[PDB]
Amino acid sequence: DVNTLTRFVMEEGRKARGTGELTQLLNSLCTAVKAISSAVRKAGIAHLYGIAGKKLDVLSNDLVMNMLKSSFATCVLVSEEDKHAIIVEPEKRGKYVVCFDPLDGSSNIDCLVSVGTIFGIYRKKSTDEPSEKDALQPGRNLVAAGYALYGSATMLVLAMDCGVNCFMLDPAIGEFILVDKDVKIKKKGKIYSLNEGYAKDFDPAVTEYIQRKKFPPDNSAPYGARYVGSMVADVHRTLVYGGIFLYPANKKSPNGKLRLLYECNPMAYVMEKAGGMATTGKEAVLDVIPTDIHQRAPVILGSPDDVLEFLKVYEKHS
Amino acid sequence: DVNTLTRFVMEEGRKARGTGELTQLLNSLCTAVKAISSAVRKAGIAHLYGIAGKKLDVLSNDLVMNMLKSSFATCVLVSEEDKHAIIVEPEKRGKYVVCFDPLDGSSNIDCLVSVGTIFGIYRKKSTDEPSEKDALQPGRNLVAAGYALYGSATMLVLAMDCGVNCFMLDPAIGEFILVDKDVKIKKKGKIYSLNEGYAKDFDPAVTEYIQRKKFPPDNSAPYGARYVGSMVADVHRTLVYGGIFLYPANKKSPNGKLRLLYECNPMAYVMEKAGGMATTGKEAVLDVIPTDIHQRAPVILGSPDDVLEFLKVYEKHS
Amino acid sequence: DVNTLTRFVMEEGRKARGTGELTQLLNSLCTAVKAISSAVRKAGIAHLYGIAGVKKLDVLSNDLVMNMLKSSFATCVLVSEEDKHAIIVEPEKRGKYVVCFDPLDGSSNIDCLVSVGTIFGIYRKKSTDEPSEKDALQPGRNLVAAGYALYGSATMLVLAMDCGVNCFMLDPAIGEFILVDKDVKIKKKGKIYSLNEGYAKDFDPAVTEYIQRKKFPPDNSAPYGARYVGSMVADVHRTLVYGGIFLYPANKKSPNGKLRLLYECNPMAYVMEKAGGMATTGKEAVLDVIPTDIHQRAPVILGSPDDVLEFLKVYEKHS
Amino acid sequence: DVNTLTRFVMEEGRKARGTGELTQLLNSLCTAVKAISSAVRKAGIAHLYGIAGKKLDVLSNDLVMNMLKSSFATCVLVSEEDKHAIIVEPEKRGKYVVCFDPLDGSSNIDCLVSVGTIFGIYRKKSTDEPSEKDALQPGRNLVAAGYALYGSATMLVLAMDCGVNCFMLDPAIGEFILVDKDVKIKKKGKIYSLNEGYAKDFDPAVTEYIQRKKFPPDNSAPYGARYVGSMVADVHRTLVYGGIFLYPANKKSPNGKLRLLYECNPMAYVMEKAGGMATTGKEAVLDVIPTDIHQRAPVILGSPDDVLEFLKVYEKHS
Ligand SMILES: O=P(O)(O)COc1cccc2c1-c1ncsc1C2
Ligand SMILES: O=P(O)(O)COc1cccc2c1-c1ncsc1C2
Ligand SMILES: O=P(O)(O)COc1cccc2c1-c1ncsc1C2
Ligand SMILES: O=P(O)(O)COc1cccc2c1-c1ncsc1C2
Repeated sequence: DVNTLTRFVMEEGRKARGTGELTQLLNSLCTAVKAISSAVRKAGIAHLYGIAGKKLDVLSNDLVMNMLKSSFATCVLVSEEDKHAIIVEPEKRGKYVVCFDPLDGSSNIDCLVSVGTIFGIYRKKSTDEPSEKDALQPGRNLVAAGYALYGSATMLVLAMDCGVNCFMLDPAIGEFILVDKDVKIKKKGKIYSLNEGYAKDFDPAVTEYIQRKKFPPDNSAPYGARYVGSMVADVHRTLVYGGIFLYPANKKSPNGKLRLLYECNPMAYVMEKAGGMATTGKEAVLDVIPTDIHQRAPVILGSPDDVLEFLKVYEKHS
Repeated sequence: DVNTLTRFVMEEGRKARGTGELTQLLNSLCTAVKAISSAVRKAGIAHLYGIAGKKLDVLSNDLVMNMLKSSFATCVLVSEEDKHAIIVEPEKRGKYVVCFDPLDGSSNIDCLVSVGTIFGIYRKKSTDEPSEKDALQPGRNLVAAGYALYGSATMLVLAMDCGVNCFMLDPAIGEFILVDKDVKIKKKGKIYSLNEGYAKDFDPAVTEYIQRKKFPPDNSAPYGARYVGSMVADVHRTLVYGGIFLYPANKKSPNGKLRLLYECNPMAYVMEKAGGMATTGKEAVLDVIPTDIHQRAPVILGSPDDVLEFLKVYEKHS
Repeated sequence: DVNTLTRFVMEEGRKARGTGELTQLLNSLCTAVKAISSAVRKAGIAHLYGIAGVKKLDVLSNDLVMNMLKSSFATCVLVSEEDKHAIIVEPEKRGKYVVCFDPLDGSSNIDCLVSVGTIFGIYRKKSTDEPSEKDALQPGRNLVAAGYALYGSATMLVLAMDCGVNCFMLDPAIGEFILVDKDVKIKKKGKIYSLNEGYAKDFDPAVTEYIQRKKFPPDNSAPYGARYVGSMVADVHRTLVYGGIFLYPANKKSPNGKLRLLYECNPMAYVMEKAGGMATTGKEAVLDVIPTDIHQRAPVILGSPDDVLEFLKVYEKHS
Repeated sequence: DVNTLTRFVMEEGRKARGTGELTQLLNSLCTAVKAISSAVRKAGIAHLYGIAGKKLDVLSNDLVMNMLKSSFATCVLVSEEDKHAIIVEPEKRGKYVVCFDPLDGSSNIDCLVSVGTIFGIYRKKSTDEPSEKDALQPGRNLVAAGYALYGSATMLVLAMDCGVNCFMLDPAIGEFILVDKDVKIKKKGKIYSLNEGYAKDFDPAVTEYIQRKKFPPDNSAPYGARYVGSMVADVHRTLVYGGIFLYPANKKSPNGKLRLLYECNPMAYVMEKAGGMATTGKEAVLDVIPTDIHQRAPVILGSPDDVLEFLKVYEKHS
């Protein structure tokens, strides 16, 4: 029996016996994603080049922003594109807070590399007039999170308390088809992913770990290397093939480079629900209590046995 | 003045004042690429999942094969998917020979990583009955070559004697729109791309070069690292952002992993026409005279100053 | 504030405070319509013609609606022009709704690329017995929802419920039905009459006189314009948008008409009434006819109120 | 062997051994039709309705106009949209003249009725400066003509000296697939098409003919009636199913309502090449020598036996 994202979310929402808000929120996000996908695949670019005589990131942000506001399910929106959290006007407020990167990897879009949309959904915990403070909850409080990968094909990975599910976007009918139910990452992988250009600045623990991947002390087979540069792409490969992904702090970016609210937490949540791990080295990413909506955070995630191995090396250096 | 691949190829073909065969050949390939793109983006996948109640590689190979045969411009077809060269039936023979990888990076199409179609076109030099021998020409003989990148968006890079041009596929109207005329790679880049998992088996020259990229002896800024795993994707980034791409040889692989006829030469051709370089370490990729249609060849390509620097290190170890 | 069919139905469903079944049913139907639309516009036809080196559209359309409805868990009895007998949903997928539909109306003529569509009518099962064909035998007046999908120059879904009629345009770029017409109402009177005049020789005197009054206004007004696509979905939609009258009456050879009551007449009748129009068989409101056979025929005259009313006056003159 | 509009036109053009202009013109028209089709099916309408926070006929006219001008194959363009013929700037002139209706039936598009694009191509005869005079040639001089039907599916019917061919537009890959070679209309049909609302003003000949279709002389079965209102739709059904289409001159418009240059001639040309007929009642539509680019002309076309029958009745009343 075929299943779509819409049908899936409707059912899960019905079971929850709530207001139906989250269902509306996700429906809206889904529509936005479809819109972004169309734009990312360059639909209509011929008109831009004069067949008949705004930047992608901006448009993407506008789509998510507008669809979420018009859902009546949110009150506070935090986006990679905006400096301050956006407070939904009173007549359209809902109980959810959403953090997202409308178009991840958009900086290197020129080369047509994969790009994506990452999102994390929280329930407003505070009772004060909505404000940026409502977005400062530890990832552990996420009600739902996931991403949309705009690669060879467009896929939306949705993670909720009940697990992780993958939907393929069928461009023929603009419908997200469920193709992977209750997904689980491999216990251990054979791929490590990180920008080794920072080798000169790596922390000793990271240096040793990578070393153990290239020169297994047990003469096992060396891990293969892959690094697309687009977090959505790299994390998704990790989920599918297993392995490990890293963007640790550089002595140049002491607090890591990736953002906690809309890049780290969402991926961390997806990994954990899929049976994987996500650490900053010192603690689980999901446990970090944010103080600034755009704060950075180091992150090592992927197959449990792999993350655990890194942690062993991390401790050896602490 | 908007320009499409069809219009462009028709005009360049008209100027050549020939049979018009190459024009037909490229038109055919173009249609095939659009077909592949549709399939790659999962159009119709809902039917595969029972909405109404087997492989991409094979389908892609069938599309290029049939479109090329039906163009009446080819006589010998060499495909990464086929063990032997395909000899076009007599009643559909043309004067061109085409070598191609219908779906490059397909081994990893499961994580939705970018994939592409690489192609190289030669003119049959002999009148002997068409045979695999006609595909054994040095890349320097290429009449045209390029690739189709199925990434965030689908793009077709076409290189001919007159230069390199990039066309973006507008899904809305199924038309390839010219968006980059007479492209030229940067003289020097800041990105190095290769699977460092093979570090343990690297040739000393490769090891030292990568080391100079991570720890510049002149204390310059270290190069950034990127490696998608899909040649089309990696080479295209190199073209767009500049830098260097490597898939070198070592003791266990005296001649590399990538294939000369349909992976190395096409990319080598594109690079040279764009002002870049492509070496095997011992000589220009395009100068290698093939003896086997599926023979492998080591390859280092990209920005000239970068390839030249590699060659300096290579020589140091020779 | 942009609005989509999915958002709209979810909202209306939430307000109803029910099981959420109808919401799932409509979502499913909507997905099916998108699928049919894709097929109707010939997506992938290149493969059928050997680009790489395959059933009829009506069949496929029927399969899509059938499967999407069954898989919704909101239905128990499905009636389609395609199947002779009502389909009883297996026990593990039963819902409380009954659906009558024509998966691809006008399909008898898709070779000329004429407009085609999907008509649907939704009823609530009103029995405590094992689901059967009998549950589809309710007068149109019992409809909970009904409408159609028009596959014309663009694909549009007209949805009529107790709260009114709303039109959604299908944006192929994102596969989303965008609300472009809220609480639609047909014109009080139109200037277009639609029917196959080829059957002139067999027309009922009332029909003959009426058409005559449209071509030669007695009060010397301007004669009505004529339009007849042949595809009910197309002709009814034009009537809705431009007003006027549409007819497929009974004749000598066809005493009860040609169109089907359950999935062609009732749905359209329901849509017209909710939009302020009328739908009569000549003897009574289409919606009031109590069916006895799921595939029974019924004559139908529908459209602008003043126009249907005028026909009725002529009909009575001949009774 | 699959065949596309592009491949077909390139081959026929090559055989003609000419400048290649007509090939470029048709390619351009083809791309424009795809663009119009996308617009007609409402692609992107969501943005029009604020998903992210000009008229179809105008856009359609702009697309054809620009694509034709940029083909370098035209010099004089006549469109229903413009009052005066458009003279192509000197630096983009070709030897062809094109008359067209960018979006036929656009007046009643609000009901989603079928719409289409009609076109007629002539070769500039004269040697003087291009002017409106160059579009005043009898249909008999057409080099090519046809239309694009935007119905349940988009189809382009192309008629040239070698016959009539039909191409289905595959939205998945934006390619026109040849699905009907050297088409021929039925010798006689069973459908008559015309707006009977004008009954009160019909010419006696028309009245009698219609009468013979509803109450058959040879005891035969009455013809079925169909009238969409969109010429492109009605003419296409006639071509496919055979029969007759009429828009005669009543008492009011003594010259008919349809336009000769871009509505009647193109259709007339298509019919004749398909073995059908097209008369004004007094003479073959293609034989009428125009004096005004927007002049009207009565027209009765379709199956030969049907047109012939009309003519017999027409003469009885003359
Ligand atoms: O937002 P509400 O409708 O008040 C509650 O919705 C939920 C409460 C708990 C768990 C889930 C949902 C929910 N809504 C849609 S999917 C899903 C999973
Ligand atoms: O195949 P022919 O028409 O005989 C020769 O075509 C060419 C000969 C030389 C250079 C070019 C072409 C050609 N054909 C299409 S683009 C292009 C560039
Ligand atoms: O199927 P139920 O959820 O039990 C009842 O649904 C309804 C009951 C009355 C009115 C409406 C709906 C409904 N469901 C979706 S839109 C809409 C309008
Ligand atoms: O415009 P030219 O290439 O100089 C002449 O083209 C033709 C001359 C006669 C007949 C045909 C063509 C032509 N060009 C494309 S299809 C087709 C049929």
